[PDB]
Amino acid sequence: QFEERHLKFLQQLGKGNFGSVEMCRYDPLTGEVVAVKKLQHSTEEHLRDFEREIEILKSLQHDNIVKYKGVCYLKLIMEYLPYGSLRDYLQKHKERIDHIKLLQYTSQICKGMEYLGTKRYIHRDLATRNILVENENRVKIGDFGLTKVLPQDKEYYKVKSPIFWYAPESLTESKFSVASDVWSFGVVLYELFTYIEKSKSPPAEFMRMIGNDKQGQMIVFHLIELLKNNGRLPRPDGCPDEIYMIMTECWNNNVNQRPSFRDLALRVDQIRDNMAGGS
Ligand SMILES: CCS(=O)(=O)N1CC(CC#N)(n2cc(-c3ncnc4[nH]ccc34)cn2)C1
Repeated sequence: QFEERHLKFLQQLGKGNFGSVEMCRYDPLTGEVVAVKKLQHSTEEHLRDFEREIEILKSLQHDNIVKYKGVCYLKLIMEYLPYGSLRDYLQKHKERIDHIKLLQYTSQICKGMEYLGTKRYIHRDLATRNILVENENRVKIGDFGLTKVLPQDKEYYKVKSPIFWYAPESLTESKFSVASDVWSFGVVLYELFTYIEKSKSPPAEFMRMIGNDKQGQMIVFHLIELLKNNGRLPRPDGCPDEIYMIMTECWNNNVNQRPSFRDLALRVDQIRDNMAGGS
């Protein structure tokens, strides 16, 4: 474990309404820099969920999943990835990030999700805000606060919300599955190829398609109707048609028709290889 007496707060990395992450120096004896996740508005339910999240991350060992380091007395300690979220990184470096590089990040996210599927985990929160950048060549899935373990007897989990990333059956039945993670991956791919431009973000695009007359519950209603009538996010400027087609396959209303992460990884890798080779 970690001795809090040797943890010095250096910078806030994220301050949510139910959790926060701090950059702290752990110097037990010049020491190391670590990322420290703590609970905000800690209720008995929230601490129970945080305990399970801790256990889920400790069980994960993958190049594209943020590294668990341990716990402190209750705080979650990991590594400090110094380039922050992919949102900040892509915004800052967009002029230098070509499509071959976007597909490198896409492939890495895909392989992390592939690995999560092996353990029958549903992430439920796949979005660029939850992808961290270690260096210019490696990103990692960085947060698992909504992740669920599928029950032994079902291939979905029902849960009582980032609605603009949600599959239709998550919006209607509160059902989450690998296939609804694939839907959200399609939205991540859209985020990447819009270079995280806020006026092109999923919430901005969907509200323009719906109408900004709506508020709260009615937004969800017209989003469901929109998706049921096959309204979809548009092809981002400059986005290759083959990549948009993958997005649209992830966004199939028919759950059975969405691709697997294994197949997504294979195709993304092939497209990137063809792009780099000039074929
Ligand atoms: C849900 C509220 S939050 O503030 O806890 N949340 C985690 C969050 C999203 C992700 N991943 N975040 C993580 C970091 C981060 N940066 C640098 N190294 C790191 N290691 C582990 C996390 C991490 C910064 N913001 C934002």
